[PDB]
Amino acid sequence: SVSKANVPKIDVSPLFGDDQAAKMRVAQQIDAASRDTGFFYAVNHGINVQRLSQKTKEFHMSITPEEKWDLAIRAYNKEHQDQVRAGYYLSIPGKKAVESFCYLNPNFTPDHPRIQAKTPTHEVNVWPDETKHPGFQDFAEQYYWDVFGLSSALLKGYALALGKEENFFARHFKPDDTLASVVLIRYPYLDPYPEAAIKTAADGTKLSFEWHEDVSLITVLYQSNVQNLQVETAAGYQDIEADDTGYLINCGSYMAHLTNNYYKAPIHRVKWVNAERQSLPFFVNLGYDSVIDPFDPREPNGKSDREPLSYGDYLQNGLVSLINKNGQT
Ligand SMILES: CC(C)[C@@H](NC(=O)[C@H](CS)NC(=O)CCC[C@H](N)C(=O)O)C(=O)O
Repeated sequence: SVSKANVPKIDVSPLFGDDQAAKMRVAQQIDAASRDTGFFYAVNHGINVQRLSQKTKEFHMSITPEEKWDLAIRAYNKEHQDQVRAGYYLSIPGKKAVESFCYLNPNFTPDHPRIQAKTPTHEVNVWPDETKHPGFQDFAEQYYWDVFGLSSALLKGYALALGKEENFFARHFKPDDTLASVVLIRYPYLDPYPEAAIKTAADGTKLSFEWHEDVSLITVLYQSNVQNLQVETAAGYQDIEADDTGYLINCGSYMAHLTNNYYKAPIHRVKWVNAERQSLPFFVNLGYDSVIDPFDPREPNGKSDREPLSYGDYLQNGLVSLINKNGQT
């Protein structure tokens, strides 16, 4: 009764190479998907997603309550006032099923200028004990750079799709200052499943996370093979099929801002499914002071009335707004 959403599988491998016409043909596919449901699967992306899933499971299934408190963000542990973004987001048995671990740019160290300056949205990552989680930090930091590289390539596609030179976005997506984050989300199997963790949509659908747009330029998402996402279209909410070999890509509201809503941030939600599974987004955020001039590709002269908005302000306010709207995760 629910229709399947059109979510094309785009071979993005040319975006890593030097064949300009082949890159334009990928860009066209990104344009079409961005103008249609707003989602596509990136395939032939080069990332070892089997290792990502296996190592994430080993971490989620071995971390203990003590370790979660010791890594917890300030929402769960008032001792950790500097941890707004990075750390552990705890479950609450009987009430809240989801739990997750967020980390930021590994280059944010105590001596990084933005850490020294105490600039908002920048934090030094927290990590579990190496002996208790051997290889996890190294795996996770390398994963950040692998998905960074895929995201760079995707941003070349989006730039070309919009009629720009290929580094239009990517030049502002940089290892030294990116505010991008990885979140390793566990959605557990639970029986009895906590009713407080289920929301009911206007159409009666049981949900684990309510409708929203993304706080990102783009979002680059791995999920294990359990169908759960739905996208709002003119025809109603439609099911996004799972594909645990690809990355699900969509635009966030900063892309909508920069393109005068030509590439919309698609509204989507997470159905409740009682199955153990993984949701592993990478949020492609620019640097704190990144302030690209909005444009309008619909207009012959390409100009837009929208005012420039620095990425850091956008991100800080967007993440608070999403918590207020859809709850602390
Ligand atoms: C829809 C999925 C991406 C996933 N949802 C999510 O990850 C939701 C909506 S995009 N994301 C957030 O809450 C924003 C996390 C931001 C992160 N702490 C950071 O500091 O950068 C889910 O499976 O629930």
